[PDB]
Amino acid sequence: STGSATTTPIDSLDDAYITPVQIGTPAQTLNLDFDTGSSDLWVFSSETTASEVDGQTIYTPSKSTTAKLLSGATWSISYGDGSSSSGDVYTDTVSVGGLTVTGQAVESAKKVSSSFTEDSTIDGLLGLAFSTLNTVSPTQQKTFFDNAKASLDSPVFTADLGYHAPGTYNFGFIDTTAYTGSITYTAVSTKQGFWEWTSTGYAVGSGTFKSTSIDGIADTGTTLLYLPATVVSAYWAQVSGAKSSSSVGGYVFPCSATLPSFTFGVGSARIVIPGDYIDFGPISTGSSSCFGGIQSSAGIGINIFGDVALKAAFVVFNGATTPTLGFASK
Ligand SMILES: NCc1ccc(C(F)(F)F)cc1
Repeated sequence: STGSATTTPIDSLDDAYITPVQIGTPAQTLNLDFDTGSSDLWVFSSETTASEVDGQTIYTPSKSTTAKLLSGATWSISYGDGSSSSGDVYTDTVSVGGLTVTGQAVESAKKVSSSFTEDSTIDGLLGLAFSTLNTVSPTQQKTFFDNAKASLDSPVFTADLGYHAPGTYNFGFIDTTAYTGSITYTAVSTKQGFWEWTSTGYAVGSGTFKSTSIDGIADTGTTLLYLPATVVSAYWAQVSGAKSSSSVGGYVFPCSATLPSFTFGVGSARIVIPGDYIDFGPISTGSSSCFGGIQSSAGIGINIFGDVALKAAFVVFNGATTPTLGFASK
């Protein structure tokens, strides 16, 4: 079997992407943020504290004939920004773009952090990292992808994120019309539960390629590109007037500047991020200072190839027994 679903940016900056997901019987459609950096499927629900819900569509297990309470199971997650949520667990039928999994763990939020409440367009997260990171206790649960793996034609999913435009998540097949050239595959380490890989180097604009190993994770759930301080300094040094700002929390640049492209290596292949993808607009309404899409990972502890990088490529998440990541130009 296969599935295919359109994913849509939530705002004009591509801060995140939402994908419609059908939960329950009859279907309740929620717009979820597909996150290859986490492994929980959690949703706003009828159980969420009413004061913490502002315009989200909620999952109502009592209206689903296939929902079953997973007795005694709880979950609690905290993300890399101090985002957190927690609650109890149901099992229910979950379908993505025609692909159906029965008995999927659906984690119902009783409390969510304020950053989720203020984001009316995201009804929950669908985690696509490895199941070892799932937070359900005492019995850890499988991700949607792990549950679907057996039924899939091929144990893969692909991410084709658009620049200021809709894109596609496909499950079980590789659309050979969606990319150009060849797909370059690279080894994945699962030791931390992430889609972790090693980039072979980088270039700034038309500069010479610097061969150097950058270990990082492919994370559709993170907006920006977070790289070591040395790399990020070399990039912003080519932008007249750019500086690292303590009060803003990262590199900013004059909105009038034109940004150079950024190239990262995948084996012997090169993926080019156009400079326009790195512009995240004014730091505040009316400001002439703009926020950069490439930032330092020094405070995070891990390098993150977020949406800024991934949307420049067609990306294959190969969940075979030896997992690999594939990158192609598009
Ligand atoms: N998109 C989920 C996510 C968020 C933050 C982190 C890290 F890097 F902070 F641990 C990993 C994964």
